[PDB]
Amino acid sequence: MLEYPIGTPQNLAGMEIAAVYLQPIDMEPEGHMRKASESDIHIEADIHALSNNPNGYPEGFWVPFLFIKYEITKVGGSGAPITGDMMAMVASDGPHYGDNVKLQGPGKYKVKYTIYPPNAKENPMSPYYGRHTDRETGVRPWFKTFSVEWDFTYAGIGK
Amino acid sequence: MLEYPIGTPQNLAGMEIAAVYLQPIDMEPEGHMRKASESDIHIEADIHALSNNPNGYPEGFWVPFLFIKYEITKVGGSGAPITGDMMAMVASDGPHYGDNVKLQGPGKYKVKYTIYPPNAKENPMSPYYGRHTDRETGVRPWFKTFSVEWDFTYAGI
Ligand code: NA
Ligand code: NA
Ligand code: NI
Repeated sequence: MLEYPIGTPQNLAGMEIAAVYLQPIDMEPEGHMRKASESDIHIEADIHALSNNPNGYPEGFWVPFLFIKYEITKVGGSGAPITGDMMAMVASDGPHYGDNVKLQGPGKYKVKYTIYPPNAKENPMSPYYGRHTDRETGVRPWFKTFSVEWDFTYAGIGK
Repeated sequence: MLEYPIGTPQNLAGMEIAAVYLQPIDMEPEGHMRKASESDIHIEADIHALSNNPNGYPEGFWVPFLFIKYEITKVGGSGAPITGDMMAMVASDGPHYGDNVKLQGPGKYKVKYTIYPPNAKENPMSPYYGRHTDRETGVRPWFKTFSVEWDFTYAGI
């Protein structure tokens, strides 16, 4: 099956941030993702460490415990922006942040991700992840919440 | 970076499970780890995917969202077992599960880890992680909770 790129990856705070979409998926636990039959796509945020990542991740590692909010808007057209929170999950090609999304038909869409670090008050995983701070094994502070945007042309499941 | 081994790694459920320890650490958020000055070691569970991991992890990837309990027993042995829950955290060499621990002096110890998958009701990370189940991108079910044990000799510091 086809995985569609959403623009080109952007590099910030020692991380590569990429956006992709595919057909809606099914996930355990059930009842968290919007039903696949009631969705158009499964949108994903692919976040991996660059070389010399300041938070201690080896190059290519998945960056875990982040919280991602998205806003998808049909470019210059009728309809409200489509918003939601991604969920961390694993697939046959590894761990991703993603969500099943219902769109507003074929056309151009803006896609914006707002990426929250593990220590952000909005991130629900903040009580469950730490960062070493001692001189010997410590790392630099977490990045501050930031956004990245792209656009893509949605045509459906016409493959 | 210098760490000390606790026995040798064990391969189970498509994962390499290793136990290591180093000097006590400091962590953000503060006040969660036992104070470094009140600890002897920082104990770690190093868990990485093997080749053909059944849950979709590429070989060498850190296995995230696990919940790990530990029990450390001094072989003879007048003290109570040392117990705790590890916390996931990142250090200059990458992410680990770890905890600051106060031991019961030099000697031989048994170390047992109980590893909970990310869908276990006992695991507080379970509400935050999922697994694709569709034919095209899906993975095999999570492993069942299991334990691993090692012996090691502690001499300080
Ligand atoms: Na496009
Ligand atoms: Na703090
Ligand atoms: Ni996904």
